[PDB]
Formats: sequence, structure tokens, C-alpha cells
Amino acid sequence: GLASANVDFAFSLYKHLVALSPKKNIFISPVSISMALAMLSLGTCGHTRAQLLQGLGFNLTERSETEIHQGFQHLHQLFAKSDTSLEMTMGNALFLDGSLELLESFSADIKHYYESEVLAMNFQDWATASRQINSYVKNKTQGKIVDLFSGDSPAILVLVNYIFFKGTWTQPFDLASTREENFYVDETTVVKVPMMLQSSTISYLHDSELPCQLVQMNYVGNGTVFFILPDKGKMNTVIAALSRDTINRWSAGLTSSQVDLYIPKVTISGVYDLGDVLEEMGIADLFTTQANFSRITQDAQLKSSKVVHKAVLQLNEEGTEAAGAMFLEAIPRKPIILRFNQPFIIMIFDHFTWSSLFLARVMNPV
Ligand code: NA
Ligand code: NA
Ligand code: NA
Repeated sequence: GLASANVDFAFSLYKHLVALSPKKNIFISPVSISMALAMLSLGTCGHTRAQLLQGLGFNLTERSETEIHQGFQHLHQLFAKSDTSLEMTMGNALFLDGSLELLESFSADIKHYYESEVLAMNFQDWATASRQINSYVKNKTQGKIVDLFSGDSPAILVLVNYIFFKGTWTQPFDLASTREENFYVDETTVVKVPMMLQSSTISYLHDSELPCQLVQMNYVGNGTVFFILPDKGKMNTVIAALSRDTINRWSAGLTSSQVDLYIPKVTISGVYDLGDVLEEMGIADLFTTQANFSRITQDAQLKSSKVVHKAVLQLNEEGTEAAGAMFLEAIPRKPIILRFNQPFIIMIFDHFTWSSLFLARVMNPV
């Protein structure tokens, strides 16, 4: 089903991205990526469409296109408004040059399933246009995502998704306990970071099949988080093994344990060009001179010129704050001590839908 396809996409995207970005922090929102591309698929046809939907993990013989979008619609309905169940907002926008008219079916589809705003722009005045998109995203993400467009090949259509997430720990870290500690980035790199601590009953697992130890923490509401510490030098072994089956196997093994849990106060961000990642995943027609975007508009034959994702993560003693945005441009064609003081993995899930909300590879917490 949908949860599984979205999780499979999330792990593949993460895996491909980690490989191409060996030193830098990885922080992404796979649910945001899925939603943007799923909405985009509505404007595609032929091989382009087939390739995009299969790349996203949907088998078009096991499920019709309508059932995919109804599924995303439910997810957006669930994630659109913030509340205590999940303090998260998520939304889509289509920025369109004034010279272009959407096809009626596409227009209704994006509004219906994705509650997409459609906003007319003058992309010949690219400075103004990109600034307007920038402040749209800045405002939607409570100021967390700035300068989405940095300065910059113009486009005549820009699809935008954003996500803002707040999580309060069910088990907060001890305020008095926080101290500066070494964080071992790599063999030649040590940084100082505030290191949080709690001594608590926490769901813990020392994995017997993979070289890692992990905990699962809850947020107030439906959010839940896995913190996975590979044995030193074993990051790639653990990353390679991530899957639905691994999550389920970790869930079956996690036991209430007394843990002295050390996790740094993380403040990180990244910007990722997702085009080559997507091509590696088999999503390629999108970008070629034969891209089939014939359901978007008959005013031009379009192709995607660029897909970019920017995301930010903050961890503190009280909880988590995370935000993400994607754009796609188109143009004419004993207490157990567990110490997170070196590269680790973060997986944030909605426990209700089992959507992968955010995924981290924290190389440097500062
Ligand atoms: Na909601
Ligand atoms: Na405690
Ligand atoms: Na909870």
C-alpha cells in the first residue's frame, strides 16, 4: 500500500543522497518530496508519467492513478493543519507565468487532491518573482526556510511544497544536565557541542544483526523518532540496510531499558539538488527534451530544469523543530550509556500514517 511505497521511496532517496554527499549533513523530508512529485505526476503523460509513478514506488497494475492521489489527499488533509496530534503544517503551491494557462482537468486535480494554491507570476522579472516565492516559503515555514532561491536560472513554472514540524519530547532531557562535549566528526575533525542528557526508561535495542545501537523516543501526539548510532566506521553498513523490514524488525526488538541517553543539541541545514538523485532512481524523462508534461498546459511543451530541496533541523531539551521546502522548476522544451557523539541517523515518523516525515545523517551537529 501507500505507506509502504512512500517508505520505500524515502529510504532509496536517502540512500542515493548519502552516497553523493559523504561529508555533509543530510537532512531531508521524504514525505515532502513524495507529495510534490505525486502532484507533478498529474501533469505528466506517456512514458514520463509511467516512469515517475513507478519511481515513486507505485505499481500501476496494483493501483490506478486516482487511488494514488486520493491517498495523497488524505495525507495532506491529515498534515495540512497543525494541532496537538501532530504540530505540523504542509502545503503545495504552483507558481505560473502569466503567459501560461493550465488545462482545466489539471487545475481541478491539483486544487482537489493537493489543495495547491495557483499563483500567477511575471517570470521575465525573475528577481521579483524569485523573491516572492522566497517570502511565500519563508512565511509558510515560520521563518525557518529562507533564501530558497539563492541567486539562478529562470523558469516559467515553479512547483513548491513546504513542511513545518514541531515536536515536544514525551521524555524531556534534563536541563541542568547539559554540558559541552566533544563530537567526533571524523579522524581529523572534533567539534564542541552542547550534549543533552537524561537518565530514563527508554525503548532501546543493541542490534544483533547490524552493527548499531538505537533508541525510539515519542513526541507528544503521533510523532515518533528513532536515533540510531552505528558502531564507529560502520555508518554505510547500517544505512545500506534501512528498509520497511528493518523498521519492523527494530520495532519487534526494542525493549524498555534504563538508559543514560546523551544526544547533542543539533542545529543543521542542507540544500540538495535532487535531479541526479532522482535520475539515479530511474526518474529521468522529466528532465529531457522529450519530457511529456502535456496535462499541465497546451500553451507550451515543458521539461523540468531543476529540483531542489532545503531543510533545517533543531534539537533541544524540550523537543524538535524541523522544516523543509522543495521546488521543481520547469522551462519550455545497570543504566546503559548511549552517547551520540559522532555521526548518527535520525528517522522521524508519524506513527499514525507511518509517513517518513524527516530523515537525518548528522555528520556535524553544529
Ligand atoms: Na494535522
Ligand atoms: Na529521567
Ligand atoms: Na506520543
